[PDB]
Amino acid sequence: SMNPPPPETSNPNKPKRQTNQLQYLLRVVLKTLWKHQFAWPFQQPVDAVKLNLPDYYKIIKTPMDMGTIKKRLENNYYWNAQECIQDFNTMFTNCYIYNKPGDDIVLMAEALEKLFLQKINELPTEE
Ligand SMILES: Oc1ccc(Cn2cnc(F)c2)c2cccnc12
Repeated sequence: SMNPPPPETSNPNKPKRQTNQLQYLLRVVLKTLWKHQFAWPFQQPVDAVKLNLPDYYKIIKTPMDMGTIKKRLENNYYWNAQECIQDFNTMFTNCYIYNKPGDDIVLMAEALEKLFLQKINELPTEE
């Protein structure tokens, strides 16, 4: 039930990078998803104390949220787009893992994933 430390958004011994794809992930992809009607559950780490999910972090061992992702992008925390895309997939996957099909929260994630996949279907080309 106690909340774990949120995932890092900076790390001095991790190399940082800025790429055109990563810029697009923040400017277009993340900030578009953010505004979706179903984004609000995924805009911050899950507060298992607030939401009364004392088993959340007993089940999910790689939490991830769009708020974390947003900070990581603004901080150049990622090396490449694929690293950032993998965080999105972790966030959707966590939601399917902790829940079951048909749940309102899963329908939310399912929709966001389709928009996400639509937006990353075509990324800009590297410079
Ligand atoms: O990422 C999440 C954020 C919030 C909640 C609580 N909650 C909010 N709205 C519904 F419908 C549920 C989650 C519940 C299960 C899995 N993930 C969750």
